[PDB]
Amino acid sequence: PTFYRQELNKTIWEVPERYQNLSPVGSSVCAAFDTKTGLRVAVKKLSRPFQSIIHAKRTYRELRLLKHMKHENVIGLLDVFTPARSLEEFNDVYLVTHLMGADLNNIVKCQKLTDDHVQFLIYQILRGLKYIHSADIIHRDLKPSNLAVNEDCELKILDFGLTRWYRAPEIMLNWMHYNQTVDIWSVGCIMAELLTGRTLFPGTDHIDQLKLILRLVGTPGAELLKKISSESARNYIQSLTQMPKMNFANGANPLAVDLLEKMLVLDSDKRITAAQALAHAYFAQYHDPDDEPVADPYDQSFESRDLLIDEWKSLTYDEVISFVPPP
Ligand SMILES: O=C(NCCN1CCOCC1)c1ccc2c(c1)C(=O)c1ccc(Nc3ccc(F)c(NC(=O)c4ccccc4)c3)cc1CC2
Ligand SMILES: CCCCCCCCO[C@@H]1O[C@H](CO)[C@@H](O)[C@H](O)[C@H]1O
Ligand SMILES: CCCCCCCCO[C@@H]1O[C@H](CO)[C@@H](O)[C@H](O)[C@H]1O
Repeated sequence: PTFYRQELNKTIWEVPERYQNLSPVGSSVCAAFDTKTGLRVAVKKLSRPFQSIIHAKRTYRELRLLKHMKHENVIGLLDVFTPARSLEEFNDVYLVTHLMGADLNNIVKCQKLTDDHVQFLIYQILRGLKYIHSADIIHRDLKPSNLAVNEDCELKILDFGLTRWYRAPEIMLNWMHYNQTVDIWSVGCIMAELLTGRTLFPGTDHIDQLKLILRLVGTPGAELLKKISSESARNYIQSLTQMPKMNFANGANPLAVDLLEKMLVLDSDKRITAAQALAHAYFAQYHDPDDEPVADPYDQSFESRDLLIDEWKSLTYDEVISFVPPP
């Protein structure tokens, strides 16, 4: 197609004519109208995609991830393009996705949602996670600003498989062997916040974050302590004034409360999974076991490769070129 060129976010964006009305939304992404499909779309121009091995692999990962994900509650690739006509001139990558029009913070505006609205919202998050997790992909930094939401409150998860208020405690402690339920922790934090209008653990800093979590969920149990090898870390922990798991309750729906108690567990092996959460009574209104799909297997064999820049770049080119838009 025919491209045109335009100054946006401090650079020259060169895009096909189909895409019009480009205007910045954030850290880079523009909102636009795809005149060809009649959809509002987000167009993301990658910064310095092939600068280094690390940038190149990250560019490739993003494209691979977005190509793979085909689910209503997960952002997916509507188009990818480049101004370049060949490999050698290939230096820019643009990704095009649905434009939802707001993130979850924009929907909450520090206000309590009704229990029914929380249901619908959390349901969709979990439905997206089941899918993501079924491909052995973990978000790791799930939060309201990564959840894109339209007027109808249909929700899509952004930026999976790559501010500490939604983070699993083990990630903050650089545990290194993360299980999928790190995202579940995040889910409970978001859920509590939808229901109260207030951040569940608004830590002032790293150590304060861990403190607020400890105070609510209580000090680590015996089984959990068994799984920590450092004597000094156990020493610290068990020398603290010992601390009960406070009552989560304290007019919320008791089913919400129960679900939250099963998400917000220090021990990640004991947290409820996305699929178990979707079957929890809290979601009786929305749960449909025959429309909570899994993903096709995802070829992640690239993650373990150490390749040269030119190969990362060529692999990316090849994916731009093979790209087939959805229905
Ligand atoms: O339309 C918005 N307008 C803001 C200005 N106002 C105008 C009108 O009034 C209200 C809004 C708006 C405001 C906020 C948001 C979106 C849109 C949104 O749809 C939206 C859509 C996409 C997006 N990010 C995005 C875009 C393209 C991508 F390729 C990615 N990449 C990833 O998600 C990703 C996935 C896997 C690995 C790595 C990255 C992410 C980020 C947002 C941010 C939330
Ligand atoms: C504030 C201090 C509490 C930190 C306790 C974190 C417990 C995390 O849970 C742990 O997750 C690891 C996966 O990352 C698993 O390997 C361990 O089996 C599991 O116990
Ligand atoms: C207030 C925060 C103090 C909590 C101390 C947690 C330190 C956990 O340390 C973790 O233990 C795991 C199992 O032994 C190891 O696999 C990880 O390498 C290590 O990070």
